[PDB]
Amino acid sequence: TSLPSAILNNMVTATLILDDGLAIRYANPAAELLFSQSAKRIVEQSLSQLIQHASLDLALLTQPLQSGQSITDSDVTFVVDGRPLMLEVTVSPITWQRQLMLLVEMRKI
Amino acid sequence: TSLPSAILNNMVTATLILDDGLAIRYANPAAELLFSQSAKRIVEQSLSQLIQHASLDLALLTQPLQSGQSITDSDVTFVVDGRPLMLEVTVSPITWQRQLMLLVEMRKI
Repeated sequence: TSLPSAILNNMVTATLILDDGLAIRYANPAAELLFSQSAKRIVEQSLSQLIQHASLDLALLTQPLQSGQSITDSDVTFVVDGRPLMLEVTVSPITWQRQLMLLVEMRKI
Repeated sequence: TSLPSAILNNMVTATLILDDGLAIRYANPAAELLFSQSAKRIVEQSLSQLIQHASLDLALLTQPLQSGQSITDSDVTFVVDGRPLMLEVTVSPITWQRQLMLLVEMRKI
């Protein structure tokens, strides 16, 4: 009903919120589509349950929580249920309900 | 206060909502930063007040409202207050309060 929800629900950019144990706490429709799995299904999965192999800059997982900095990797491969998804990924810190989490934005490249 | 607002406010992706006359009706902090102008300042401007010259696929402006399709152009130049910003841009339809508008997502390339 809100405009921010409407934006999240219609944007092309895939968005996930991960907690610092890498559990998925939020996904938008673009993320559902990207991972070919319902939101009911992807939420509360560990990221490693969703992605079986990753080629990435490890700083994406660490630096946002520590430096406060967004980190972008323009050459990520996530292997998902058999197939490589080639992605640009940005990870940013997001404090949600006084808890520091990771905001993950992804686009196919 | 809401999680969707928090996501919009912390994401790296610049987001604008334009009405079908190309007036800016919403911008997130990433968009404010990209255009080097406050939200109080960019909202209700015409897009052509913000950008003085554009190199783009015109379909970005038309097809979302007509076909319902998202359109992506990976080689956009927007000339803003003198300097070219080189961007990948996606435009998608978004029905807000029964009104069809354009959701514009942008990232520096």
